[PDB]
Parts: sequence; C-alpha cells; structure tokens
Amino acid sequence: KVTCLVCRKGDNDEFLLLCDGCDRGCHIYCHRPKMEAVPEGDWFCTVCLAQQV
Ligand SMILES: [K+]
Ligand SMILES: [Zn+2]
Ligand SMILES: [Zn+2]
Repeated sequence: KVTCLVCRKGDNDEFLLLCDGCDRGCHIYCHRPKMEAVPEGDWFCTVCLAQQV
C-alpha cells in the first residue's frame, strides 16, 4: 500500500520512510538532502510539513 513520493515504487520496503502525519512514504535513497538511515522517532512528509504552524 505505501509508495514513495519521489519515485512512486513501493519496493525495498526496509528503506521506506513512513510519514507519522499521514500514510505517505519515501525511500531514504530518494530523499534529498541525503538520508542514510530510517530515523527513529518521527518523520514528516512535505504535505504534513505544509500543515504546521
Ligand atoms: K496530520
Ligand atoms: Zn523512491
Ligand atoms: Zn505526511
């Protein structure tokens, strides 16, 4: 179900970041700036960042 925002594939799911604000995702290797690992705690996608104040 989860696909990457940048490349639109849902493969290599161990490399797939999952947004804590919605159901969107992103391969760590697709992200810019460089992300060498899935972080702990919370990651927010760009659509969620746009809802912050
Ligand atoms: K939300
Ligand atoms: Zn990707
Ligand atoms: Zn999100």
